[PDB]
Amino acid sequence: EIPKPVAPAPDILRCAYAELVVTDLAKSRNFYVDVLGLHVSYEDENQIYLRSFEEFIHHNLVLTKGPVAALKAMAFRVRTPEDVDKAEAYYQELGCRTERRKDGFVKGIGDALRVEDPLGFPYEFFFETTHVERLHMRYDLYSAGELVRLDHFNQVTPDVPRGRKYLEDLGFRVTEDIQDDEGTTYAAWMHRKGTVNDTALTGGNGPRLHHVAFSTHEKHNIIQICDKMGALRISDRIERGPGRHGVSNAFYLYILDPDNHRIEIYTQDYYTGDPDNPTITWNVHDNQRRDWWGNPVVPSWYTEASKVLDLDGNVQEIIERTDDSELEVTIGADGFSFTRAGDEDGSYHGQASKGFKLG
Amino acid sequence: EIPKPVAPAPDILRCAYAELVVTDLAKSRNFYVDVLGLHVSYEDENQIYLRSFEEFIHHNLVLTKGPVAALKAMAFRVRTPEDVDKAEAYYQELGCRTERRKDGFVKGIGDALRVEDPLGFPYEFFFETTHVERLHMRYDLYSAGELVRLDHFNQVTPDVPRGRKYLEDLGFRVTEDIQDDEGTTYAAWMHRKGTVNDTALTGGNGPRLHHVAFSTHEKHNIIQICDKMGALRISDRIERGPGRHGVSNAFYLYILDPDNHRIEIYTQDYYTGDPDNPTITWNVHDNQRRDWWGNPVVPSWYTEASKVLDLDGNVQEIIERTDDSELEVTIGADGFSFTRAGDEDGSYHGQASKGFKLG
Amino acid sequence: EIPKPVAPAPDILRCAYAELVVTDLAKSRNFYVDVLGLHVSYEDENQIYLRSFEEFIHHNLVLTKGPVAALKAMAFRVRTPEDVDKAEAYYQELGCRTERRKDGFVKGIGDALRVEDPLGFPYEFFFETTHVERLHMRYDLYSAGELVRLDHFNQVTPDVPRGRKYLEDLGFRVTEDIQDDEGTTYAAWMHRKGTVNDTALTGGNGPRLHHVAFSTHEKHNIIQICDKMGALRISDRIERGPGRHGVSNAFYLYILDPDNHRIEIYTQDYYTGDPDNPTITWNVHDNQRRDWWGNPVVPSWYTEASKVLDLDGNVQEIIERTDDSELEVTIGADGFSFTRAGDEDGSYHGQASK
Amino acid sequence: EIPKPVAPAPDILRCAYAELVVTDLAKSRNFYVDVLGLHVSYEDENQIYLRSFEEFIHHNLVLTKGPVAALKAMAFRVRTPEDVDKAEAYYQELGCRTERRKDGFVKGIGDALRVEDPLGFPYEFFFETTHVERLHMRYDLYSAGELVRLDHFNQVTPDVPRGRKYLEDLGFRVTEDIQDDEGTTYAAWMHRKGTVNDTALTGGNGPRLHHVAFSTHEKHNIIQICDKMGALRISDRIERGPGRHGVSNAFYLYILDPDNHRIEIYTQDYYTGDPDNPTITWNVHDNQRRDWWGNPVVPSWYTEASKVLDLDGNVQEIIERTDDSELEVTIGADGFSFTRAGDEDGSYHGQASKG
Ligand SMILES: O=S(=O)(O)c1ccc(O)c(O)c1
Ligand SMILES: [Ca+2]
Ligand SMILES: [Cl-]
Ligand SMILES: [Cl-]
Ligand SMILES: [Cl-]
Ligand SMILES: [Fe+2]
Ligand SMILES: [Fe+2]
Ligand SMILES: [Fe+2]
Ligand SMILES: [Fe+2]
Repeated sequence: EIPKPVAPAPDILRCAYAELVVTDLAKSRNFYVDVLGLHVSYEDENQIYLRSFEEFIHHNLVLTKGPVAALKAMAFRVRTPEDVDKAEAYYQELGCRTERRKDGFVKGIGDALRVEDPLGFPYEFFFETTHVERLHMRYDLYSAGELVRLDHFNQVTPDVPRGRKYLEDLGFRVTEDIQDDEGTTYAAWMHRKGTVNDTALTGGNGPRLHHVAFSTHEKHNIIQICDKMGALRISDRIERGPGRHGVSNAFYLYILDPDNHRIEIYTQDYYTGDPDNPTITWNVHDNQRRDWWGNPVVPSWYTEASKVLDLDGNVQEIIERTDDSELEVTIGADGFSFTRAGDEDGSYHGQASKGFKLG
Repeated sequence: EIPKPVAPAPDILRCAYAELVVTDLAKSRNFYVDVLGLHVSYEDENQIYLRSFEEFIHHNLVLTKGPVAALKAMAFRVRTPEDVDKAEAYYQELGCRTERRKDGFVKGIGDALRVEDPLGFPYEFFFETTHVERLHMRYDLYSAGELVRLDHFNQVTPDVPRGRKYLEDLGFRVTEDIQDDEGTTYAAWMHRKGTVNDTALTGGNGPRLHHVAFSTHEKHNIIQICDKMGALRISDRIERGPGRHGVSNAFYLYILDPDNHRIEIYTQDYYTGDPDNPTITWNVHDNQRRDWWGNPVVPSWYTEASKVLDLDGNVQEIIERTDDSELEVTIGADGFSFTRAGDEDGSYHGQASKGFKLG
Repeated sequence: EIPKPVAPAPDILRCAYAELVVTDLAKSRNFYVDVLGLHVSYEDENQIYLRSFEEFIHHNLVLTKGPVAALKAMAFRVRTPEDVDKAEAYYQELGCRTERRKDGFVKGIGDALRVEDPLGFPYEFFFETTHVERLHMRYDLYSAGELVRLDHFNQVTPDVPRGRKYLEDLGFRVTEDIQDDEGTTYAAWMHRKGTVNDTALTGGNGPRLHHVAFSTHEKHNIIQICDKMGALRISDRIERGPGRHGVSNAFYLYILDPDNHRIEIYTQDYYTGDPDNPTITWNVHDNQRRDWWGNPVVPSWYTEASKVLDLDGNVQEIIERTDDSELEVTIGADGFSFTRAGDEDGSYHGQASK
Repeated sequence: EIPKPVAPAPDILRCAYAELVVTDLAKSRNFYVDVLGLHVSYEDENQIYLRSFEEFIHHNLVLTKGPVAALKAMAFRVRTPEDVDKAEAYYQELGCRTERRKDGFVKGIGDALRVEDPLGFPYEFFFETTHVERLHMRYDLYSAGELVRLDHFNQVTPDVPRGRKYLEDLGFRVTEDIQDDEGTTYAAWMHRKGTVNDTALTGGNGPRLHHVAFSTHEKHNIIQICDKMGALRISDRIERGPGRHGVSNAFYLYILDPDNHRIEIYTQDYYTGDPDNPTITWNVHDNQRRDWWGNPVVPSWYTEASKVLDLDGNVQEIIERTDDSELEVTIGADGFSFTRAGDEDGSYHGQASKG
């Protein structure tokens, strides 16, 4: 159990950026800039700094060339410079390794703290960042698939309640989760900025990074990304979707970058900023919980995720989940799901929905 | 081979309506009216007559109570009253059974000819029909999922080239097809009204009716149908999609009515009215041909289809396809598909795309 | 200037609901329910309580039958029950008239404070509210024009800087404003919940309520409201739009209810939650500031607005703006606007655009 | 009245392309290619050949550098090569001037007939055309404002009934029109391809070209064109809209190219292909007939339109309309319009709607 510090939690505003290590900078650039249309704030032979259409901070995504593709940092912006000091004291009380750089780890960020958190994830906290031209009315640049914001991260961790408790102490509030009747938790979503999530926990072997999510304005923008990937003959990099989520109610798509980092495209979740925002718990066997239309969840969604680094740049050792597997209990040979609770019509046993089993 | 008659073909305008036999009229009404929003032109204890938002003829769909669910007629409107006489002479020359009713088979249709066509399908040709209020600007009635037109039919038949030649002689032009490199045709689409299709042939045991298709204005309307089916907890009646087609380039969805009659919702195909419109042939192993995003085609899409009736109302006997099966050659045991021609990366051997196999 | 209380400001979450007095309850019901598709949370012969598709608090709009159409209260939800006590102490220190009802003024709200604020507006602060079924996935009920959230209020007041400073003291942060080179402020927008606004000030004679805004998911939903109004042959109740705003970047529409209360439909403004969110100032003569496409702003949009009531239910007296008029300086006889600053081509003099 | 030929009318498929004379080819290129995103089929120092996203024929728009901006030809494609013969005989019987070129007037068109028609318009009829890559699934190229098809032309002509009869004999069917209670016709729309129009007649001084219209897939595509024009700070080239039409029920926008040639962007009209398609007639004083939302029609929309050329490349003389003016009777000093027929409330006297 991760203790609650006496030291006050930093006031976290929102997810702000991720630094992903990539193996081939030019191929990664082709994906994030030419395919997805993100906007370059800075680049050189070592790194590409990218932002979304409506962002004013320096970036939402740093692509860093390195030997092993991995998450290097998931960064949250805090409310004041003083909250970076609060972050440092807080994680020091937790007994985590921390590293503080007054002039930042990446360009366009100032005073920053990186930590190996209690779940093995490299978190960054910062306030100071270089402002850039906010492109929100640059309709001369707007693409048919425009990514307009960074919305959230999603983390794979073996023990969801243990991680949830720690994130609650840090000020994140649970919006939705997935459980079964025998009391196992499979996933939880939690926020600071008044949307369904800023980070989320997916049960699985970890620490691994499940995905980073960007939003679009409208559903047709997500459709266009799919259409464009078809035209580029890279439909094999469309992992899952598009669909409507149960959890979050957002329209969604999952795609894979050249190093298999998973990117979610997302729109039209709901407001969660009231403190008594009603929590929603889904049964793991409800076949509308992940895709509201009942479409099957592709097995790689449950099995594959990115390595994460420690503060030395080495890959974090993975710890196996011992709680039940969502894949197994829903779409594996022993699994089951339902459309209507208690109704055998529209229920699936030992296979996925829509007539498929696991390949 | 079906000979070309000496008698002139009737001048066919478009697909106009289908008559489906249903087993429980109230259950079927709930699907087509309460779920899908079609507009009631007339109903009684035996039939429901339904039209789309932009239609001015009496109906696009007749639901007729009967003991065995089946297609009873697919009806095409012809250009003049005299074209019904032409139809009669044409099909008589083909040696087909025909039935002529000066005052119609169904309400709101006048002088009509029904025929057991050379592929065993019940076709109707008519000109005369009762005009009704055209609801195309009745935005006070417009549904978030509104079906705006009848678009096409799709027929399952064992020998696609045989049927294709007959429909070409009747004046339908093939817009797209699916073939392999060994002389097999798996499917063809053909039109009169200047869209991708008015009827289509899908290879398989037949005669059976694969689907009837209605159009929407925009892609979000199709999304809404899915969303509504989730809210009604009938997502199990979403068979396949939503997607982007390769063939037709339309955005699409397939759903199943209470008797398992398949309905396609469709939007934003392209203009085909020029007489040298380029015919697009897809290779059967191209994994973007049916779903442009490479999502797998659900096996029921290839195996399941509705019975069709003869003019006496008895079910037509099924003739087995002996040509190769699209299912088997793409997703079955010895199947193959590709993302990029000649690339092993993104190819699938003996399974479907996206991590699935046949149940 | 309105002094800052020593008493701590209540922690305001967001705009939550408006109580509008209407003269014919059935006619108003037809507009808000049958035309606009809002969801009934309670109704009787005197009041209709309505909410948007994604709401979980009891209501976003209360229609109350009364003799004179007016705004009766514009209500903000606060973070905790103790914030209602804070609001009471705060407005008492401002010297404002206050009324506290521990069981609420309207159904589905608990302990609530109403105040005649320093600008003459009836504000309510509350925490307690009856939760209802959140309809956000009830796509069986979803309209082609569905209104999904309450987004903001917009207030007409004569001195925008005076009101702005007062709202900033209450914790609202300015996101955008309209000024000229002479130093006049014509309008400001300000927020708590991390969108472009929860309330906004339009320079003019006040206190009057300019509009209440609801959001949709997508731009086609706004189109559909216009299309429906054409089908119902009430297109004369479309006042302005649909358009793209300059300020806020939102897609918008303004329509008029049966008592001439103005309702905005709005979608797709941007995130403002960071405390150093860059503030945008437009020049009043920029013809893309209000409608990005340069469509003219109809004079009624500048001149017409709803009465507001005091705590006794009487109409608040109005104070005339003495600062320059946006209408006069842009589309009046001596006004002007530009498409490109410094270019006579695409400029309009003594005249609106187009 | 224009007589009906004994000679059979050509089978016309659809509107196919327009040739527009422009004064500065580079400025026009910037508008049609960089702003609007049309696809270049061919270009040189004198001409740009452009097509829409879903087209397979060579082009939908030819921009031809010349000294006077004008319509040079509005072209319709016919069903067979023999229909170009039929067209030639038909217009010859009408007593119209004709010119036929076996190798075309512009690149990518083969055997083609141009005529000075009975209303003074330069029509082309052709079958043969060079097929190009259909870009309908090139979503790697797709713009947020993508123009997907050529939809129609709209012609300004002084006597609408006279022109209507002639187009009906030529095989166009009237889908919608605007009349009043005193026997005046102000406008008519007419088709071959099964949409609301392929060409249309707008009452006014003519011959002039009112506009050329291109389709989008969705309404948001039209909104994006407006948004982009705002970002480019050329919102003054937005003339009217966006809106919903009464006539046609399409979502629409009107913009102005660098020589003031008017382009409509259009989507989601309805199917008209049945021969008994119900004709819809609006009253000229109905304020929802042109913009369904009641937004006012700016006077320039009524007064301004492009010159057209004869077969020698000279500007056609303009004949004045003597029938009542739609502008005057609706928004002029003595004009009138209504929201609800018979209701004084929401009516407008001697001014336009919405203030
Ligand atoms: O017309 S404005 O662009 O000034 C504008 C922007 C945001 C609003 O909410 C508003 O009502 C007005
Ligand atoms: Ca082969
Ligand atoms: Cl999910
Ligand atoms: Cl398909
Ligand atoms: Cl119009
Ligand atoms: Fe996610
Ligand atoms: Fe189909
Ligand atoms: Fe507003
Ligand atoms: Fe037009």
